Amino acid sequence: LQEIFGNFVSGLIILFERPVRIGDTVTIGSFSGTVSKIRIRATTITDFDRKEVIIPNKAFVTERLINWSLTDTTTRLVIRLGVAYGSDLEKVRKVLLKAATEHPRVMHEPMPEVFFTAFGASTLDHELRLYVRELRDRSRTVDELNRTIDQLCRENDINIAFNQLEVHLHN
Amino acid sequence: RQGASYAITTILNYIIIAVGAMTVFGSLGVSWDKLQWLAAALSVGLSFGLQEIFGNFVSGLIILFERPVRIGDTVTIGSFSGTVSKIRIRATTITDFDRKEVIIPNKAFVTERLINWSLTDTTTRLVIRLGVAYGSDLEKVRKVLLKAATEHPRVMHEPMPEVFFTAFGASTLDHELRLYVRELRDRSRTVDELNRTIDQLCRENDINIAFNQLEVHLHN
Amino acid sequence: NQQTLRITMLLMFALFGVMFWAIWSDLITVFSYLDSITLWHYNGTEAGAAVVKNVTMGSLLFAIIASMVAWALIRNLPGLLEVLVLSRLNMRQGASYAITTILNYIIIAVGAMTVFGSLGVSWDKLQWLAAALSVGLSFG
Repeated sequence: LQEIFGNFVSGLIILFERPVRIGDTVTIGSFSGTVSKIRIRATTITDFDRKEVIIPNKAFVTERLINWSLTDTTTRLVIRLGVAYGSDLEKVRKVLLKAATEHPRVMHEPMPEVFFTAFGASTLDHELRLYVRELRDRSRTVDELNRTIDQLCRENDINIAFNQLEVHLHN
Repeated sequence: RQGASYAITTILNYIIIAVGAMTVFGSLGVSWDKLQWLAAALSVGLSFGLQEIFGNFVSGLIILFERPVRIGDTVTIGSFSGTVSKIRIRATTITDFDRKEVIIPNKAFVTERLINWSLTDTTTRLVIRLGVAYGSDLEKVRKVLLKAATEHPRVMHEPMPEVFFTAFGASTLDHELRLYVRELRDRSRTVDELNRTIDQLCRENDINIAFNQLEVHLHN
Repeated sequence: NQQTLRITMLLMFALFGVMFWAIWSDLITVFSYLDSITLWHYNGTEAGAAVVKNVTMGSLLFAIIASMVAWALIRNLPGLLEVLVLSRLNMRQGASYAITTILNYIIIAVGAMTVFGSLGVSWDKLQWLAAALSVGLSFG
C-alpha cells in the first residue's frame, strides 16, 4: 500500500509541477523516446525503435531527466570530417560553411561555425556545428549536409585521407 | 500549456473517483471502523510524498541561501555539462550545450559533487597536443609552439603559457601546450585559431608531424 | 511601468476603501451582516472550553479576499523588489533572484496560514499533516 500511494503522490507531483509532459523527447538512463501516457505508477515512453518503456513514477521525480523539448525544441548537430595533411585549411573551411549557409533547414541566429579542433594521427579533424529548430529534422539534415559536403569535396579537390603509416623496409 | 488540459481532466477524474469511493464506503457504513488498519498505510503513503516534497523544499532553501550554484554559470554534475537557468522547488534546470534541458532534483546539488566552472574568476586553461617525428630538433618546435601562444590576443599573460615535452610516443614525441583564457565562451575559438596558426608555422619552419610508423623485416 | 502603476493604484484604492469602511460607520453594520450567517459546522477549543460554531459568511468573504490578495501580491513581488534592489547595485550574481524567490515563498506561506485560519480547519490540522511536516523539516 505504501508503494502504491508513493507512486500516487509521484504521479500527482508529475502532473502538477510538470517536468515532463505528453509529446516531447526525453531520455532517462539511455532510454530515449517520446512520452505517451502519464498514469498511476507507470509512464510510457515510446522509444525510436517502437519499444514502450514503462518507467515507474518515482523514477521521474528522483532521477535526472534529459528533456529534449522543454522551451524551444531547438537542438544543435555536429559533423565530423577528416582532411589530409598536405592540403590547405581555408578551402576546406569555405566548403564546409557553404553547405551550412545554403541549406534551407539550418538556423541563422546561432550562425553555424567551422572548427579545426584536433591533430589526428592521420587526418586533421574538422568539426561543424549547426542548429536546427524542428526535432524531426535532425536526421534528414545530416544526410543532406553529408551528401553536399562530399560533392563539394570532389569538386574543389580537397582530399579526404584514409589512415596512413610509413614502413621502413629492409630485406 | 502543452498538456495542462490533460492534467486537469485527469485530476477531476481522480477527485471524482475519490469522492465516489468515500460516498460508497459511507453508505456501506464500514468506513467508520476502517480507520484502524488501512489508516496506517494511508498515513505512511502520504508521509513519503510529503517528506519528499519538504526535503526538496529545504534543499532549495539551502541552495538559495548558501549558493553553491547560481544563474548563469557553467556546471557539470555526473558528466552533464551546461548552464544553470532556473532554481525552483525540487528541480533545477541545466541547459546543456546541445540545447538539452536537464531537470536535476534539488537534493542532488547538496549531496553530490559540483564542478562549478565559473565561481570566482571564470578563468580556465586549455591544452594542445602535438606529435613530432623522431629525427627532428626539440627547440624549433618549442619556439613554434610558443609563438602562437604569445602572438594571440586572447591568451592571458599572468599565467604565462608554457610548452612541455612529456611523452616518448611509440611513433611521435608528444608536446603539450598549456595556456589560459579569461572568457569561458572563448575556449572553442582559441583552440581552432591556435591549431591553424600552429599548422601554418609547422609547414613554414619545416618540422615534420609524423604518422604512426613501423618497421618490416621482409623475407620471401 | 504599467504593472507597478497598477499595483500602486490597487494599494491606494485598498487604503481608501479601508479608511471609508472605518469612517462611514456603515461598513461596521455590513461587517455584522456578513458575520451573521452559517456555512458549515466547525469545532475547536477557545479559552480552554470546547466550542462548536458555524462558518459565518463574513469568514468566507475574508477568506476569499485573502486568497485574492495573496494571488495578486505574489505576482507583484518581483518587479517591486527588483526596482529597489537594482538601485542597491546588487550583492552577488543572483542574490536579487534569491531574495525575490524568498519573499515569494514567505508570502505564499503567510497566505496559506491566513486562509486556513479563516477557514478554521487549521485548528485540528495539526493531527495528520503535522507528522509529515515534522519529518520533512527533520530531514533537512
